[PDB]
Amino acid sequence: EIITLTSWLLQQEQKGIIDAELTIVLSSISMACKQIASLVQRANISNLEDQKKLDVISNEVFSNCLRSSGRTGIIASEEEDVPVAVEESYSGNYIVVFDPLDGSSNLDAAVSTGSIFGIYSPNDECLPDNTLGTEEQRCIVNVCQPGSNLLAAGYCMYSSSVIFVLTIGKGVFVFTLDPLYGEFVLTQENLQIPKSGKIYSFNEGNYKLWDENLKKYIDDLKEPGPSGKPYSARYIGSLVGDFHRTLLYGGIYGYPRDKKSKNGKLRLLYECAPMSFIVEQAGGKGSDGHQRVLDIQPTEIHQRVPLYIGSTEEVEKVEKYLA
Amino acid sequence: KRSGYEIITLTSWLLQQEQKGIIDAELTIVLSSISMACKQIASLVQRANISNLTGTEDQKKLDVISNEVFSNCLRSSGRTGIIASEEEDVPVAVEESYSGNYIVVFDPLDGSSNLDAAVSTGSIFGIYSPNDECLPNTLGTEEQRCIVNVCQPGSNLLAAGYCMYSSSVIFVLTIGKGVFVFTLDPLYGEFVLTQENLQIPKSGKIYSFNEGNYKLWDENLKKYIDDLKEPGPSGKPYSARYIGSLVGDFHRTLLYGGIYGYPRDKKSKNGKLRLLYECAPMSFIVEQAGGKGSDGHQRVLDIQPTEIHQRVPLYIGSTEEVEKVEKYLA
Amino acid sequence: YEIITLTSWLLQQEQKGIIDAELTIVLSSISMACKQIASLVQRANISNLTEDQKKLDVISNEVFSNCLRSSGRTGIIASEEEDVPVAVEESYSGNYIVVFDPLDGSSNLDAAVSTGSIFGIYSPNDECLPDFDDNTLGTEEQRCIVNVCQPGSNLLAAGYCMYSSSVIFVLTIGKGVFVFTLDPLYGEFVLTQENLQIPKSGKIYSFNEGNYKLWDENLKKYIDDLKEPGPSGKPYSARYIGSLVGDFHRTLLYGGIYGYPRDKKSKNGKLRLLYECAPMSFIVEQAGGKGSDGHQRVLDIQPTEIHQRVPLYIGSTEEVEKVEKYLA
Amino acid sequence: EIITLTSWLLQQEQKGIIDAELTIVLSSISMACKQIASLVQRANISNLTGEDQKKLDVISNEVFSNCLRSSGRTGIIASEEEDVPVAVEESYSGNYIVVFDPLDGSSNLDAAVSTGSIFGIYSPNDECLPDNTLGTEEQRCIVNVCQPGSNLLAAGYCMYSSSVIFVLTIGKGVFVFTLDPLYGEFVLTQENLQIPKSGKIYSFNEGNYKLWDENLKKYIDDLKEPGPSGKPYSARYIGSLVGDFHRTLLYGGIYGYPRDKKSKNGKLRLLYECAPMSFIVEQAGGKGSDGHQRVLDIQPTEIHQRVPLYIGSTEEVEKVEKYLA
Repeated sequence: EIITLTSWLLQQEQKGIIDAELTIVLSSISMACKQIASLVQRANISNLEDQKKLDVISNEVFSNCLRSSGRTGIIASEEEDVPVAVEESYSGNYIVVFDPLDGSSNLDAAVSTGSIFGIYSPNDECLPDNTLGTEEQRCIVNVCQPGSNLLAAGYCMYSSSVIFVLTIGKGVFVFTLDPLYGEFVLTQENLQIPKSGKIYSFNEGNYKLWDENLKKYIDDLKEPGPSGKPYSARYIGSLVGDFHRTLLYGGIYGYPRDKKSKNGKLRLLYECAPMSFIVEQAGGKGSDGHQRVLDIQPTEIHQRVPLYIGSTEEVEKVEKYLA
Repeated sequence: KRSGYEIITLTSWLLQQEQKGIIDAELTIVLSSISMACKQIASLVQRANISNLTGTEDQKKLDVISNEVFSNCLRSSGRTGIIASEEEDVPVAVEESYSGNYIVVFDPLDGSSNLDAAVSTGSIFGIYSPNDECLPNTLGTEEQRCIVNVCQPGSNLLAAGYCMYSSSVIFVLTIGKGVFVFTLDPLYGEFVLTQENLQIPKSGKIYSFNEGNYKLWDENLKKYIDDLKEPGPSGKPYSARYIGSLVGDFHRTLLYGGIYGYPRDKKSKNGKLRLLYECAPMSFIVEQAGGKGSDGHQRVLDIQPTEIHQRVPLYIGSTEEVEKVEKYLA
Repeated sequence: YEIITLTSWLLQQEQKGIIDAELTIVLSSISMACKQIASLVQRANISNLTEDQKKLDVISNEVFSNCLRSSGRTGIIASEEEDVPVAVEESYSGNYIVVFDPLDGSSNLDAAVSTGSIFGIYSPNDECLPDFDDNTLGTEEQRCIVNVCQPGSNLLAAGYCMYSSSVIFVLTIGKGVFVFTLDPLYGEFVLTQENLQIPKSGKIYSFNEGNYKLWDENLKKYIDDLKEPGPSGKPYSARYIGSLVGDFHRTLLYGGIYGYPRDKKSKNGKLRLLYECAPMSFIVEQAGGKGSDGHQRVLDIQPTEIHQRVPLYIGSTEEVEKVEKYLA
Repeated sequence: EIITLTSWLLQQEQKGIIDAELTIVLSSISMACKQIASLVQRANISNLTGEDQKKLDVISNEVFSNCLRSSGRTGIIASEEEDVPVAVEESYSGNYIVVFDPLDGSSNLDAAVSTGSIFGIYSPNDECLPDNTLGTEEQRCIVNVCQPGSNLLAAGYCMYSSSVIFVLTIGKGVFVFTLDPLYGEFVLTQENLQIPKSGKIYSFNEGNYKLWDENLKKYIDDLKEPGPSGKPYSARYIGSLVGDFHRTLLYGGIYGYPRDKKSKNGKLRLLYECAPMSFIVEQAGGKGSDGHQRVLDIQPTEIHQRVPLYIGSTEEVEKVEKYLA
C-alpha cells in the first residue's frame, strides 16, 4: 500500500501531532519543492546558466506557494551564500526558514542540489526590494532558536531521484517523488543512520589550510584496518547530496574551519541547524568539533560554524582529535 | 511566449547529420533507439525506491533490468547478448546489427554500488564497425573473445556517448566530429540539444580521485596529489570533488575542466575501470572535446584490448592536467 | 494566497469548522482516486494495444475502493442495464456514506472526448454494508443505501471530476461551488475559481435531438421555439457532447440548459435520480441555477427504487423555468 | 513504449517513403503539439496571473514557430474576424510549406472539453516568404502555391481532450498515435484506420435549423425517423471541429457545417480547415464534400475562402448529397 506525503500529513494532522496550519505549511513546502525540482531538471533548456539565478527563481516559487500562509522576506547574500527565504505566518505561530538551493556554485550543483528548511514557533513578529534589512534579520536570529523552538526540519534533494526528507520531531521520514504521477511517496519510515561508517566526506584540497589536529585525523583515515581497507572518500560538493549519502550509508561529512574561512563556511542557522536536527532524529550526531550544534544559540546576523556530521562513532572520533 | 528560440530535438538532430551524410540511416536508428533506452533507464533510476516497495545491492538488479530495456529497444536493429559481470562489475550488453554493420557495447549503469549511485549514475556506450560477426543470452568465452578482436577503440570506434542520470538527465554524444549535449525535457519526453561542440578547458584546478586509497598508491602518484594541495601564489590550492560515479565525475570534468583519476593501487594492480567498456568510449569523448585520456603513460586509445575484462588505470580530463600527471609518473 | 492546492483549501475549510477532519480525508482521498482515473482514461488506448468504457468503469471502482480504504469499506451496486456500476463507501465510523459514479457512461461514443466521475456525500442515520466481487451489494444492502441517502436532507457535499482537455475537480461542501484544475506537471489540484455562479440565462440548449420524434408534444414545441431567431436574429446554439459531466460542466460555466427527458422508449428518463441527478442538482443550486424534472425540484424527490430514473432539466435558472412553462 | 511516433517516423524515412527533411518537419510538429497539449491542460492555472481561447491561439503559434525554426521561417495569416490566426511555415530549402491551425476555434464555449491543432504540408512550386504577419501579397502567394488537389503531401491533427491523439496520414492510410502521459511519447495505437461506411450519428449545430435551405431541412427531419428498427439517428455535436471530426472518423456518421442565411458560404475555411480534414477522411475510406462536389477538387482563390462541409462515412455523405441535388 502506497502512502503519499499528503495522506501521511493528513494522518499526522488527524492524530493531532500537527495542527491544520502546520499541515498547510508542509504541504505548500512540498508543492514548492516539486516546482523547484522541475526548474533544476530543465535548467539547460530554460537558459537557451547560473546556479545563482536559479536560487532567485526558486525563492519566488517558494513565496507564491506559501503566500496563503504568510509573508515571505529575503535575506540577501552579499557573500557567495544562497539568498534565504524567510516566511512568517499571518497568524504568528510559525516562521519557515528556507534555503532554496544548497549553493551558488555551478560546479557544486553539477549532479545534485537541494532545498533546506526549518520551521520555528516564534515569540515575536519580524516581518513588516523583498529584501530584509539588518533589523529584520536581527529579529529572525533572536526568535529562531534551534535548541528550543525548532519544530520541524527537512530537505528536498534534487538528483537522480527527488527525495523529500522530513522530521516533525518524531523520527525521520523519506518520501520519493514518483515521476509517473507527480506525487511524493513514503518510501522509508524512521530512517536510522548507521552508528559507524568508513566513508569520509571533506574537500581534501584544503588540507594545507587545516589545523594540525585535523590533518592527523585525515591522515589516519587512510590507514588500512587489520582488514586492510582504509576509509573511502566521497565528496560531491553539494551539501544536501553529501548529507543525504551520509544519512543513508553512514560516515562523516565535514566542513572545517581553515586558514581562509576562520569560522567555517556553513551558516549556523540556515544550514547547520536543520541538518543537525535531522541527523539526531535519525540517530547520528552534528557537532562543531567540540560542541553539539543545537546547543549553540544563534547570536549574530551571519554566524558561521564548522560542521562535523554523521554516524555518532565517526563524529566522536573526530572530536577526540580536535580536543 | 517571448521573442523566439530554436529547440532541436535529438531526432531532428540525427536526421540533420544523416542528411549531411556524416552518418547512415541505420546508425540514425541505432543512436535513436539507444536514447530511448536511456529515457527508460532514467525513469527506472528515478523510481527505484518506489518500485522496490514491490517490483511492478539494488543497483545490481537495476543493472540487469536496464540491460533488458536496452535489448528490447534495439530489437529492430540487432540481437543483444550479455557479458556476465565478473566480480562486482556491471554486466555489459553487446548488441550486433542484423546487417553486421555495427556493434554497440553498452554499460547500463556506471557501478553496482549503492553508495556510489546515491546521487548520480549513467549509461556508457560505444558503437563499432566490426570486421567479423560474433553471434550472427549470456555471451560465452568464444563470443567474448570474438568481441575483443573485432572492437578496436583505436580504429573502428565510430561513435561514443553516455547518458547521465542526475538532477538532470543528459545525453552526451560524439559521432566523430565534436561533442554534443542533449538535455532530456521531462515535460515533453525528448532530449533537446542544449550544447554544441563542447570543449573541455585546457586546464582546471579540480582533481577527482578517491584519496582514501592514498596509502595504497605508488610514491610518484602520492607526490602529485600532495603538490595539488599546495596553495599557489594566489593562495588557492586545487579543489577536490569525487562523486564516486564515473559518469557524474566525468561529466563535471568535461564541463568545468580538471582531472579524474582511477589509478592502480596495491589491491587493484591494474586499476578498476575496464578498458573496452568504460575507458575507451570516455577517452574518445574527451579527445573530441579537446582533452586527454591516458593510462598514466600512454594514450588509452592506443592500447589494444586483448582480454575481455582487461582493466587499466585512467587519468582523464584537461590536457595540461593529464600531462602534468604523466610527468610525475614517468 | 496565490497557489492554493486542494489539500490546503480543504484544511482551511476544516480550520473554519465548515468540515471535519474525517471529511477532509474523505475528500482528499476522492480526489486522489480521480487523479488516478484521469491517467487511466488518458492512457486507455495504450493499455489495450499501445478499449471499452465498460471495463474502465470497473477498474475505476477498484481504484476508488483502494483510495478510500483508510476511511471505510466499499461495495458495488451492480448496474441494471447499460448503466455504470456505482461504488458505495461506508466510513468505518458510520458518519459518512460516499456514493461514487466512476465514469459518466458506458458508451465509447459518448466518451470520445470527455468523461467524468460524480460523487455525493451523505450523513447517514444507519449502517448498511457490513463486511466483505465481494463488492456487489445484495438487494438488502442496496435498499438500505437508497433509504439512508436522502438528497434533500442529508446530502452534505457533492462534486465531479471531469476528464477532458483539462482535468477539473468541481466541489461544493454546502457553501458555493469551487473549481480546482489538475496541474499535470505537479500532480496536484489547484484552486482556479471560487464561488462559481452559473449565468441566469444562456442561449445554449443541450439535448439529443435525434430523439425529437420520440418526445412529447409539449417538448417538441419548446425545442422548435429555441430555433426561432429573435429580434436579434440569433437563435439558440445547440451543443451536446453526450458526456453528462462534459455537457453539465459547459452548462455550469457558460450557462444555458441541458436536458435528458423522458421519451417513448425511456418512459422515465435515463439518468438515475440518486446516482446522477441528485449530486448535479445540488451543485447547480449551489451555483445559483436550477435542477428540475420538468415539473418539480429534483432534490425534493425521494429516491424510492434502487435504479429509479428521472427526466432532468438543469442549467441556468431562467432557462429551466422556460422549459417548465412549456411542460406545464 | 511499444512503437513510438519517433520510431515509426524513422522507419518511414528508412523505407524511403518520406525524406529526412520531411521527417524533421513531422517530428518538430509532434513536439509543438506536446507543448500545446500542455498549454491547453494548464490554461486555468496559467490564467491566474501566473481565460481566452484567443490568447492561447497566439501562444500556440509561437510554440509552433520555435519548434519549426530549424526547418524554416514562420509567418502568420491573421483574420481580424473570428478565425484563428494560421501559422505558415516555409522550409528554408523551399521544398515544403506547412499550414498550421494552432487550435480549432477561438470560442471558449466550443473549447470547453476539447480542441486540437490541424496541419497540411504542401510541396510548393514557388517561394512566398521574406510580429510575423504576412502582408496581402505573401498571403496571396501562399494561396496559389498550396493546392489541396495536387501538392498536399501530408495532413493531420492533434486532438487535445480526455486523450491527446495525433492523427497523421502521409499519403498511405491514416495512423493514430496516443500521447502516453506517463512517458511523454506518442505511441502508435492504430494503423490504417478506416472510418465505417455508414453510421447513424449526425453532427450538426441544429440550433441553426430555421436558417438552413429547404433541402437541408428535410434531410435533418428524415434522420429523426426511427426505421422499422425503431431507432432514429443519434445526434452529437461538441462544437469542436477536431473533436467532432475525430469521433466521426472513429465511429462513423456524418459531420456537417452547412451554409445558412448568415453564413452564405459556410463557416469553415477551405484551405486551413476543410482541405486537411478531407485528405484524412479520404485516406480513411470516407468522403469530404461541399454538399455537391469533392472538397479537394475545389481550388482556393481567396485568402479566407469558406465552404460548406459535409464529411464522414461515404454512405452518409452520399445520402446528404442526394437531398441537396
